[PDB]
Amino acid sequence: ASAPIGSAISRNNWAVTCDSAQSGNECNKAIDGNKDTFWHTFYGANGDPKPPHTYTIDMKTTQNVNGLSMLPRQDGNQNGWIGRHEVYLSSDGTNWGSPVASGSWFADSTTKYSNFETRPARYVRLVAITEANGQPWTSIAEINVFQASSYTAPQPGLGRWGPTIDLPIVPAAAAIEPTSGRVLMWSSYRNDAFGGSPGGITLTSSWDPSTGIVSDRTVTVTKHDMFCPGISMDGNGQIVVTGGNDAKKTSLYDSSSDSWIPGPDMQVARGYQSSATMSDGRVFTIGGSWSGGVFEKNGEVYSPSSKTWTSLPNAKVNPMLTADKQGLYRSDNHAWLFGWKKGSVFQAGPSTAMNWYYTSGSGDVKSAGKRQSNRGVAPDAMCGNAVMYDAVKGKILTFGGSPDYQDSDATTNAHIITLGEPGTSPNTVFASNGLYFARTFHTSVVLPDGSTFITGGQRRGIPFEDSTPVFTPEIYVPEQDTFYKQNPNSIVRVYHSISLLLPDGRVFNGGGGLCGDCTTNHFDAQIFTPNYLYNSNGNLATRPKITRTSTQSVKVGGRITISTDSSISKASLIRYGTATHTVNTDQRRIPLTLTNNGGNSYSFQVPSDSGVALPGYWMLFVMNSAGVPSVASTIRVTQ
Ligand SMILES: [Ca+2]
Repeated sequence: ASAPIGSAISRNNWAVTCDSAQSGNECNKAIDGNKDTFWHTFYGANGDPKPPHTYTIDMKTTQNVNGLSMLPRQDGNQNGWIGRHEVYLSSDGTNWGSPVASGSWFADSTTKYSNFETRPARYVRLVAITEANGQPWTSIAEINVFQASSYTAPQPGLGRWGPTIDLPIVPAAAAIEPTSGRVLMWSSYRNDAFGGSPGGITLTSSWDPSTGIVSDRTVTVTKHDMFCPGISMDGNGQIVVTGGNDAKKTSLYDSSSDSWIPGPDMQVARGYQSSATMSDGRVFTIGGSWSGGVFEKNGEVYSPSSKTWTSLPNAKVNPMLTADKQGLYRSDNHAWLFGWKKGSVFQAGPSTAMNWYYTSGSGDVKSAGKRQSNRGVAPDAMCGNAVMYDAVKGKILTFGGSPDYQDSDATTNAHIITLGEPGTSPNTVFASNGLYFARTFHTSVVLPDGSTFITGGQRRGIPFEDSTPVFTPEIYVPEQDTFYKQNPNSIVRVYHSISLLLPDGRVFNGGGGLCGDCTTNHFDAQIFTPNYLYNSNGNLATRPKITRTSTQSVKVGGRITISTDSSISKASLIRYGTATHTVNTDQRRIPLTLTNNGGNSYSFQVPSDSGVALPGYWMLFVMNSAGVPSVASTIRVTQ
């Protein structure tokens, strides 16, 4: 199931209008409180006018609206289930603006929701763009509109949440498809559940930022239910998805062909492992006792060139195990892995002990000391996040999490780890005064300006429960060693939530739940627009444009020349992200050293070390003197 975030508005004095309504299925049948009566558009005698079909509500007075629900006809007939849709709000009934929510609802008879940030409105409109099975009709048994108990205007300077993207699945895993710019998402064998899976199938969904279209695809070719997996983008531009509900399987997602390709089985069955792309484009993984068995699962390595997984049994998992009360089932999960110099992989946590992993021969592991500071030794931080915001300087920001996977209080702990050469123990210090809000199951992304956006989570880890939620995101600004609260959202994002950086410099945050008949499934995402995209006006800022790039593909150590429509102060490369269960081993940022050629022509060299400039797809962002970033130019980095 799911739930509204607000309280149902009394509909006593509502006036409603529909684009058309069959006699006996009048527009007002969707507001009579009777689940056995429904509105239905013209059919048979009246013709079958195709969608879009429209439901418009006049609530007579201004309400602090934060959602709607739509109950499909309950008579066992599928005709008129709403697929693609948009929700609009208005204070006048003529000027509707842009949708507050849009997307696609799953094809079934369950209550559907649009949950979105509070906005005072008197009128509400639901546009049914398509029928879920491609038929001409729209039907609705009951429509409700929900209110918050109050409204406060967002604070100037602190970003903005919205719109909502409605989805047919809970996006418990996600990736940017870098060649298309779309957001790829998946759940499990069902849109809302993983329990009871027979394996072999994954429901996926994509959202296209350019069109706003949400589509879906069932993936069976790879014989893989990809819930609870490792995820890495390899050097050959393929998303490598490992294990989970089918513990030994590898699925490959190829962005260029928009297709899934079977990969080699892993040597060890794994679930909840982290995998990390390496300096040579291969993918390393270790741990993962959620599935495939509970035992010591040492490293192994995937080669995109030979299409093999090779065991690295001497890359020992033991030194990175947390002291989780549930034991090995949890203690080898979600390692904070980062590909680094010369085929090495740094493991920054969640265990107190940090480690260097080595991929030559049959593998190795070397202690890198304890994550700590003058505040003391950092405790185990399961589902804490780790973000490499300056790969050139080896800088990793770590934060949050709890000593045990669940039933454990999260902390505000945050550290800066500074990587040097593999085999050396990195310096670690505390980050500012730590997080504003203790959280676990939170998610995070590095932004073009090197700040880290941190969102959602809860104070006490209770998977599938939306309790002790944190609604206020934070941004860490490294130059200031300071965290800043941002404007809060209204949708709980805890266990099974994701965040990814979008090519437009905004953040896509969604998911949470995946517990079947629970009411805590969130079939949606929201956009966060950082303050750097706004003028002091409160209007969206004018963005610099990248008018030319010398190339779209570059070797590490190589140069790129660009032209812009205005003078550029700073530039960065951000590697495209993948996300599930708090883990994102693909994102990282390289600040670029610009040569000014004059006439708004600029050059830069990609770092020569592929342990820094990890091969794969990257976003190029340029920022004007006002600190406003361009939209991303896509750059493939090769060896
Ligand atoms: Ca009804």
